Amino acid sequence: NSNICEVCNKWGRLFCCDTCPRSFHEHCHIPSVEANKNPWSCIFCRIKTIQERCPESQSGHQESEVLMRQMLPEEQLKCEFLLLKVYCDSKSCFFASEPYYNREGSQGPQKPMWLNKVKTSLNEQMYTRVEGFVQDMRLIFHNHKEFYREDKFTRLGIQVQDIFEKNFRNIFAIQETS
Ligand SMILES: [Zn+2]
Ligand SMILES: [Zn+2]
Ligand SMILES: [Zn+2]
Repeated sequence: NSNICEVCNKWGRLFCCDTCPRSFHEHCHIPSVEANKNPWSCIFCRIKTIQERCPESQSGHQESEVLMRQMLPEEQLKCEFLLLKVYCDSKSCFFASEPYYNREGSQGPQKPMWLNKVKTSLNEQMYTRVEGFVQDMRLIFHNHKEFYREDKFTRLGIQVQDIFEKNFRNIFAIQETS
């Protein structure tokens, strides 16, 4: 196994996957690393299994169909994994915890959103369709862009949105287009 957390790239109290070399902090893994379970397989491994069980699941899909899917166990897991891929980028720090808004010439968003709130909502099974999860993720970056206006800090929202969207297209096998 690796000697650093796959998510945050720090050492510490690490749980090791039994089927690949990755390791995790308890609350860095999504879902949080399970109490017992020997062997234990990490979310990367569980996603790879889904793909292997149904190779056709990698054929192209339309986004509109993916969004309307109900949050059955496999879609729950895919959302968890997509959330985790965003936390994997260090720039996710800016979007993890509850924001506050007090900048001359700007007004805060009507509906604040942040990664830890999405993580709690997934954990509590609050989303009934993929669309709910995706809407809240895209809302994080849209709120940021609107609030920061012409400040160059707006770019952080563009950057982490790009990581979200690339991973969304990969995990849900969105049909490639020009
Ligand atoms: Zn970690
Ligand atoms: Zn693994
Ligand atoms: Zn199949």
